[PDB]
Amino acid sequence: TAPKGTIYLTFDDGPINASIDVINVLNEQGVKGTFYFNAWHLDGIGDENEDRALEALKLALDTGHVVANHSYAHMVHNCVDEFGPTSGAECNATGDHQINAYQDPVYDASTFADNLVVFERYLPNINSYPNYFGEELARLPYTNGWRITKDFKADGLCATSDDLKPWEPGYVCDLDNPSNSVKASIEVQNILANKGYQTHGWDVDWSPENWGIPMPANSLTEAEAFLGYVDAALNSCAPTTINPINSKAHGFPCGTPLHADKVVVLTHEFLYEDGKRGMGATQNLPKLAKFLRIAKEAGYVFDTIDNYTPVWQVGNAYAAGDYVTHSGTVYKAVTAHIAQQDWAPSSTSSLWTNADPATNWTLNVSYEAGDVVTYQGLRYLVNVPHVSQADWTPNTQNTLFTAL
Amino acid sequence: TAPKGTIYLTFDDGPINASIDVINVLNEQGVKGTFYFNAWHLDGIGDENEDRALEALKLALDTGHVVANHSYAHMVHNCVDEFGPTSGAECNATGDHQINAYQDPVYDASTFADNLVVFERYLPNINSYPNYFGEELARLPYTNGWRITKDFKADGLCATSDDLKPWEPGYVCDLDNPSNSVKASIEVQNILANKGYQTHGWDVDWSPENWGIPMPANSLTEAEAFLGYVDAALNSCAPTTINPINSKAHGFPCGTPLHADKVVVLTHEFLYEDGKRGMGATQNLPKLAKFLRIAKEAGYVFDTIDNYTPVWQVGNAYAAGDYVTHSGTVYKAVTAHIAQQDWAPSSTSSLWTNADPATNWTLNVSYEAGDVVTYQGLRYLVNVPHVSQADWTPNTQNTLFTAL
Ligand SMILES: N[C@@H]1[C@@H](O)[C@H](O[C@@H]2O[C@H](CO)[C@@H](O)[C@H](O)[C@H]2N)[C@@H](CO)O[C@H]1O
Ligand SMILES: N[C@@H]1[C@@H](O)[C@H](O[C@@H]2O[C@H](CO)[C@@H](O)[C@H](O)[C@H]2N)[C@@H](CO)O[C@H]1O
Ligand code: NA
Ligand code: NA
Ligand code: NA
Ligand SMILES: [Zn+2]
Ligand SMILES: [Zn+2]
Repeated sequence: TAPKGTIYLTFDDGPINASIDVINVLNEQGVKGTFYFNAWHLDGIGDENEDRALEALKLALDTGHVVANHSYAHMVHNCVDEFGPTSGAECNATGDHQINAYQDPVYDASTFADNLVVFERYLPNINSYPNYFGEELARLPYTNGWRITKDFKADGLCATSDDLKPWEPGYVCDLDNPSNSVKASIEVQNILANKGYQTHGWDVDWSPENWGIPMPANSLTEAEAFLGYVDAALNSCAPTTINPINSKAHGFPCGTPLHADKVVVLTHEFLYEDGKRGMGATQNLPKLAKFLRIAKEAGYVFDTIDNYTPVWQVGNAYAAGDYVTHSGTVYKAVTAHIAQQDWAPSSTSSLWTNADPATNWTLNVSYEAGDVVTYQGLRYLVNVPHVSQADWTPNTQNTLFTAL
Repeated sequence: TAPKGTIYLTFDDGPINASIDVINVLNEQGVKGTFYFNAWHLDGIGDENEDRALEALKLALDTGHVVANHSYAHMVHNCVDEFGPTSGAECNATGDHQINAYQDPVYDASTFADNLVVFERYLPNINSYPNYFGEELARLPYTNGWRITKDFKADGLCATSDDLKPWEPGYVCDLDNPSNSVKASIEVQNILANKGYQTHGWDVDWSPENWGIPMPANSLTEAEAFLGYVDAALNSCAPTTINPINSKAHGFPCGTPLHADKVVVLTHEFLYEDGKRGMGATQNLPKLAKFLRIAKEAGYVFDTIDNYTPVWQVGNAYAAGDYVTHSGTVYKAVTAHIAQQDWAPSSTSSLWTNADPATNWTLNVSYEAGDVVTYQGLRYLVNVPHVSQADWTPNTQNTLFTAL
């Protein structure tokens, strides 16, 4: 039979000492999580208890959890005048993380690439792990932004600010004229998508109601009530209805088939530590353990973000319009069929089209009039719907494409 | 009909101002070259005439030449105590480029990843260029090393040194006990291969007889005499017989099918500039232009390294054992057949096995007894020949694999 739904438990801002305790709680019940890591904790400059950060990274990989890319230093270089070893402490003293969080999108996007270099430096064999998805799965700091398929995208238009924090008096978000930081974050999403990343936001956040609350670890919802929030998010387009306003994923395609019967849960392992943020270990590690227990007894199953878009499999039946990933690339089924080993999705497959959320011109993509592609550094408008092929390059096809 | 052979003209250490004059000569005669670029010239710290480096990079891409990865700063960080903007000038003052050229293989390999970040900084849309192969084609500084297929590899065992330069008295190369710098460069080769790179060395070097001659540009071999060198290299396992000793590709499999009827030429654009190395532009640009003409008159065709391993193409006939690349991955044909659009190589194809030069455990690879794979940070010996599949991971198949 079918589960009540699939929960994707995701943890942000590790690897830190508290990651080990969270992972041990997950391992007690065989639950796998997705960990969006910032490698500056491996360098010891992240202003957390992080001397065991490498142990935490190895533990996550060794016990089956998925490691994803959250950028090297959580955009904290944009929080200070000059980024250095004390920048995390100074941004924590001001609490200005959300202010000017994105500035130069090209440089900001490159800190996701920097993240992978540092991962490999501390763990040279990391790409021999099948659950290392640092190059293919990402999540933008502070931003409930999504890049899943060509027709499944969303952006947090109030995620970050140019001046006032979202919990401060006088804060106003204008959806028609978003902050400069939000507009830069959108460009970061598009740059990552063009490098083959998918980015995932969240439906529910196990966190303080807002990040201005003092001692945030103490105000986490109890496990039973949180399962109630998970229930309420199932098939309800929660990314658009979530509060507060800086957590919303604007433009999220409500009812899109890939999100059916799924809830992505966000939390942070630094909320599960007894320390500067409260009694997180004493209070919240038992909450996490109880939540896993009652969710599984209620009929939920837990899975990792790498399976959010199902991996193509020999012998599976696919309807027209079904989405899969094959070798990390998103494809959509052209015709209903049963997959066989020789009919894997490809750039010349007649059974699939590439449906990556990228915008570079790509082979075997079902383009629509109004789409904009980039090719040889030039942007082109699609005039006529068609499936791209090798000889229909934008620069030679004036009927299909118009250079901007 | 078939040509006498295929010449791959490859240029190292650009982009510099002289790259433009070289490209213009190539374009005048309809020839495409492969350029192994170091992006520190874009940052203006490469100690060359490079104020037009970005113009050179754009010209290479805009006129159809292939751009490949030669690392950010040509391993010059290993030539000085502290790498900075003057490091290129300092290493030029000592000429110690080959001494300790490789030290920390993990960091040295990561300068190939840094190279891409810098390329994307100066040219944010570079990934929209089909002839941009920075993420898939590489060449190690100073090193005639090859990573082509699972069964086509080679290493320059005398390429770099721990103390004495290869032309100095007292220099001894022990093929059984290579230098620490050479052993690091071998690991760099393996790191790049596990990231999906191929690395290409060279058959013949249009260069001074050895580095160390004072004016390296004015003495470049005349075009007719250099065509003779190409004639001698054709099908003669030139990478193993080439001089001097630091240019040899030891372990190069003589007679390997992918190298049949091909000659890879190495040269440097800085040899084609009127400047500190002599009158390279006045004297060597006509040599290059004449060489292109007489080589074609002799029956040679020119191609780029992205076609060295032929790209899989619908309608092409393939014999069993034929090698192709498909979406950047090397495959070997299982059985003779004509390629169809729905029958492309893949990780589950019955017509092809993966033949990448990588050593991580990989799907659809024809493993032999005695092979060693890396999986989940552990190394495994292959006990029994078999074609890998998703269900046969090393940690679950104690008959097929034995952990070391
Ligand atoms: N999802 C973010 C959340 O990460 C963030 O929490 C901060 O993260 C910083 C980086 O790890 C850390 O230095 C700081 O102490 C945390 N409070 C909050 C608040 O900025 O915003 C959420 O959107
Ligand atoms: N193939 C190398 C060749 O690149 C190298 O030439 C030096 O390259 C440096 C990097 O651009 C440059 O700064 C220096 O001026 C060049 N002499 C020679 C000698 O090191 O070795 C060849 O193997
Ligand atoms: Na992808
Ligand atoms: Na997937
Ligand atoms: Na490759
Ligand atoms: Zn975060
Ligand atoms: Zn070089």
